Amino acid sequence: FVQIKFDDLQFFENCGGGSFGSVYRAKWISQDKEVAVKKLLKIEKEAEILSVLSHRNIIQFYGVILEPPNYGIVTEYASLGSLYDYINSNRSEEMDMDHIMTWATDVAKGMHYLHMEAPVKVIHRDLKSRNVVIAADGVLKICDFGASRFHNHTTHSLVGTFPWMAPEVIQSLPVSETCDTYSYGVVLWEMLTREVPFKGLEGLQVAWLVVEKNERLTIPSSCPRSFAELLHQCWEADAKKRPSFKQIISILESMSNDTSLPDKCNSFLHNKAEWRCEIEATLERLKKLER
Ligand SMILES: COc1n[nH]c2ncc(C#Cc3c(F)ccc(NS(=O)(=O)c4cccc(Br)c4)c3F)cc12
Repeated sequence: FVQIKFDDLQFFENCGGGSFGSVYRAKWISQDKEVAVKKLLKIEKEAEILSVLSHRNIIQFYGVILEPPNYGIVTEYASLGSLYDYINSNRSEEMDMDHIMTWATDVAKGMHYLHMEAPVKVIHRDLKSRNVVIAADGVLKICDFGASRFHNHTTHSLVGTFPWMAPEVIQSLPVSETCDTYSYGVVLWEMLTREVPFKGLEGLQVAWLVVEKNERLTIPSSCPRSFAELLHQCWEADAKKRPSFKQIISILESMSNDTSLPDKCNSFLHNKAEWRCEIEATLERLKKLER
């Protein structure tokens, strides 16, 4: 639990402009490192237990600021921004199957670490594309994995998050590690379609559809069966039927040995002008049904 002085940080944006949980890009002056700083109401000493987590696919802890009223957590800064912002930009047009496979494996490997390999078992509960960021060499890094335990006030809006939330999380039901499998499924769908899940729908409406109606995001008819089946396994209503992250990694490895899949997936990825209408038709249907 290395302490970093507030005076040892150069902030690049003003740090008084955000809600708790806001993250600011900063320079750690004494170490000449670019860092992220999350603003917190206060920091539990017990958060020490997460300070020892370390994996190439999770954001790296650096220290804590402990000078009331200024509290925060300092981590590495991933130079290329959030996965969400990348996906929903025109830059994601450069993604091919090898790109998606690498990034899907990155996130699955970080979550497997959190669930099974870390000194403390971590169930994220808030995994989403805005909580994954891209390092300078393209490695993805999961953020906010300690929020649900140690600074729940940062997480809650909640309406924004309902596309990524497992039904059992939405209902405050018994929750297992496979709530993160469901969320990961959504992140994979975002990478494949490069669309905002349930775009333009009210969050309460999403939660209702997902929980009571077993509604799930539209998988385009031309999506390769291997990806579609993986999405369906992640999205099972019964959380005990969802795959672990070890199983997901195994599936990804089997898909990477399928010599027919690069052509099928790249053709699907570059065919967005044709299948985008299948997603928009579902959204029109869902919006009209609410009316
Ligand atoms: C666009 O936003 C970003 N672009 N590039 C980025 N790189 C890093 C971040 C971040 C972060 C961050 C942070 F500054 C503090 C904490 C956390 N996550 S945490 O609260 O779950 C955490 C992580 C590790 C140890 C402990 Br203790 C707590 C974080 F994820 C955000 C970005």
